[PDB]
Amino acid sequence: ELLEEEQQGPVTEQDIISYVLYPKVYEQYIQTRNQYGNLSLLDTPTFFFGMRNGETVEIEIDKGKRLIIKLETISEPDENGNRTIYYAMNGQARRI
Amino acid sequence: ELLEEEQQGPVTEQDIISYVLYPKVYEQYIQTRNQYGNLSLLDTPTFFFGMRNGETVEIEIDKGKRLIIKLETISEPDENGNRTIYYAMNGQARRIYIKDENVHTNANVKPKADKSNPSHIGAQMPGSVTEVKVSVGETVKANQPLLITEAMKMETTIQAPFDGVIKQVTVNNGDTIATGDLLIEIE
Repeated sequence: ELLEEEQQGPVTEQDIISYVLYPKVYEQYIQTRNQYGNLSLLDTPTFFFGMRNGETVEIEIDKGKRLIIKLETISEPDENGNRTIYYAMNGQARRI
Repeated sequence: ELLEEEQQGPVTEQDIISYVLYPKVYEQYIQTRNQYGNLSLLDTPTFFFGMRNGETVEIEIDKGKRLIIKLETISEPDENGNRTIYYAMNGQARRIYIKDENVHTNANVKPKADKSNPSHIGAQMPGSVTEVKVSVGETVKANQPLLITEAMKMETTIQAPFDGVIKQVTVNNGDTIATGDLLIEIE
C-alpha cells in the first residue's frame, strides 16, 4: 500500500522485499528510474563518462532495435548556467 | 565590354566610371559583393564585431523584408581548423563552416580512429607531432616512416602497416594528440 501509493500503481513482490531490505536506497532507485529510465542498458564507459564530441553511441534496447545517439556539440553556459547539447537521435536532430 | 563579360551582364553608367576611377578597388568590391552580398545593410556593430553567443540580429533588407539571424553556438575546430556555427535564420536551423585563421594552431579536434578498421591508424599515446613525412595521395611501402611523434621527450616514428596510398593526413607539425586520435588513413 505504501509503494503502490508512491509509484504509478502495480508493484511486484520483488519490490516489496527490496524496499523492506533497503528502504532509502530502493526509494532513491525509483526516483532515478523516474528521471533517467533503464540505465543498465548503457555500456559502462557511457554510464560513467557520458559522451565526447563527435562520438556515436548505440544503446541496445532489444533484439534488433537500438538507440543511435550522436553528440555534436555542447554550448557555452547561458545566463542561468544552462548549456545546450546538440544531439542526433535516430536520424533526427535534437537539443537538450 | 570588360565589365559585362566579367559579371553576368548588367553594368550601369555608375559602374563604368567607378571602374575607370578605381580599377583595383572596384574589382575587389565586385569580388566582395559576390562573396558576402550587400554589407551596407548590416548595422555597424555587427559589421565590425559579428555576433555574440545567443544574440539575435535583425537585418533590415527592404520595406517589410528582414533577415532574423540568431547565433546559437560555435563548435571547436575540426582537424582542418574548420569551426561550425549553429544559426537560426527566419525559423530555420542552419549550419555554416568557417576556417579559423591560426588563432590556436593545434587546438584542432581530431576525429577518433575506428579501431575495427585496418585503414585507420590511431595514436597509441598522448603526445606531439614532430614531423609529417607524407601527404594525401602519396604511395607508400610497408614499414615506411609516415610520421614522427614525441610523447614524453621520447620520439616514436609511426610506420605504414601495409603497402598502399595515403588518403587523409589528420595532423600538422607541432599539433598535440591524445590516445586514439586518427592520424593517417591508407588503403
